[PDB]
Amino acid sequence: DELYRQSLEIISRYLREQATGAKDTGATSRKALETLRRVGDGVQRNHETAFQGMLRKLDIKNEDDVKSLSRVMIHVFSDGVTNWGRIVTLISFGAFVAKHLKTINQESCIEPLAESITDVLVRTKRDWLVKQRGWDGFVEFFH
Ligand SMILES: O=C(O)c1cc(SCCc2ccccc2)ccc1NS(=O)(=O)N1CCN(c2ccccc2)CC1
Ligand SMILES: O=C(O)c1cc(SCCc2ccccc2)ccc1NS(=O)(=O)N1CCN(c2ccccc2)CC1
Repeated sequence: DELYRQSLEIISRYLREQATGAKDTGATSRKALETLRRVGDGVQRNHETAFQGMLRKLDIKNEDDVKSLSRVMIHVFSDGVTNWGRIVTLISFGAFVAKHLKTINQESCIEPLAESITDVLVRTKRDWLVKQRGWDGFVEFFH
C-alpha cells in the first residue's frame, strides 16, 4: 500500500525531527512534512495542556505501553467525524509522546510509536483519506 508507506515516511520523519532537533535518518511527501512542521508545531503549542493531561494519564514509558495504547487508539479513532484537524492532532500527539520518550531515554522507542500512529490512521481512515486525495489533499487544506 502506497498510502501506508507514504504515511509511515511522513509520520516517522516528523516524530524523529521533533524528538531530537534536526533530524538524522515524490514532492507531496516533502510538501506534507513542511505543512506538518508548520501546523503540527502550532497544534503542540495551542493544545499543550490537553497533550500533557493525556500523556500523564496514559503514562507511556516503553514499547509494551506503546503497543497496548494502539489497540485502544484504533477503536476510539474510528468513532466520530473525520477532518484534517483531527488527523494532524493524532500526529501532533505522536510527536509530543516522542519528545517525552527522548526525555526519559537517550532516543527510542519512537519508531514503533510512528508505526502504531500510521496503522491507527491508515486502518481507520483509508476511505476518507482516499476521497480527500491523500497527503496531497492535506497540503492544499493548510496552504
Ligand atoms: O486543548 C487544550 O489544550 C485545552 C486546554 C484547556 S485549559 C483552559 C483554557 C482556557 C482558555 C481561555 C481562558 C481560560 C481557560 C481546556 C480545554 C482544552 N481543549 S478542548 O478542545 O476543549 N478539549 C480537548 C481535550 N479534552 C480532554 C478530554 C479527555 C481527556 C483529556 C483532555 C478536553 C476538551
Ligand atoms: O480523536 C479522538 O477520538 C480523540 C478523543 C479523545 S477522548 C480520549 C481522552 C483520553 C483520556 C485518557 C487518556 C487519553 C485520552 C481525545 C483525543 C482524541 N484524539 S487525539 O489527540 O488525536 N488522540 C490521542 C489520544 N487517543 C487515545 C484514546 C484512547 C486511549 C488512548 C489514546 C485518541 C487519539
